[PDB]
Amino acid sequence: NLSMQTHAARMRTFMYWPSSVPVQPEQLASAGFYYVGRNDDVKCFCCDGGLRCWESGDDPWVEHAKWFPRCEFLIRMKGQEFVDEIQGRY
Ligand SMILES: CC[C@H](NC)C(=O)N[C@H](C(=O)N1C[C@@H]2Cc3ccccc3N2C[C@H]1C(=O)N[C@@H]1CCOc2ccccc21)C1CCCCC1
Ligand SMILES: [Zn+2]
Repeated sequence: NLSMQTHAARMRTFMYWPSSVPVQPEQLASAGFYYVGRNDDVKCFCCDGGLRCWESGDDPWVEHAKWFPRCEFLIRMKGQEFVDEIQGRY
């Protein structure tokens, strides 16, 4: 995942992303995720968190904060406040 530290490199992994998945590469790459080349499995370049089974309306940033709240990339991009709220702390 060192190769995956840039937005451009992440975007390139979605070459063979299945077109039927209802979440788009741009939103995934922007939230830190790259395609691992099987089904709809993606991983974060920073925290190595894996996500799959994307559904219509899923928001990669929200899912990042839901499952991997301590990710430093996530915190730097969205802030600890956003992460806390996703985690149900106000
Ligand atoms: C990504 C949005 C999606 N919306 C439905 C979603 O919530 N996906 C979950 C998801 O992607 N998860 C959830 C699991 C549960 C969990 C508990 C504690 C810490 C992390 C956790 N999750 C991570 C993630 C997941 O299953 N990742 C898998 C397992 C680890 O290995 C890989 C590697 C690549 C891609 C995915 C995963 C999903 C997994 C299977 C179907 C049910 C929910
Ligand atoms: Zn992460």
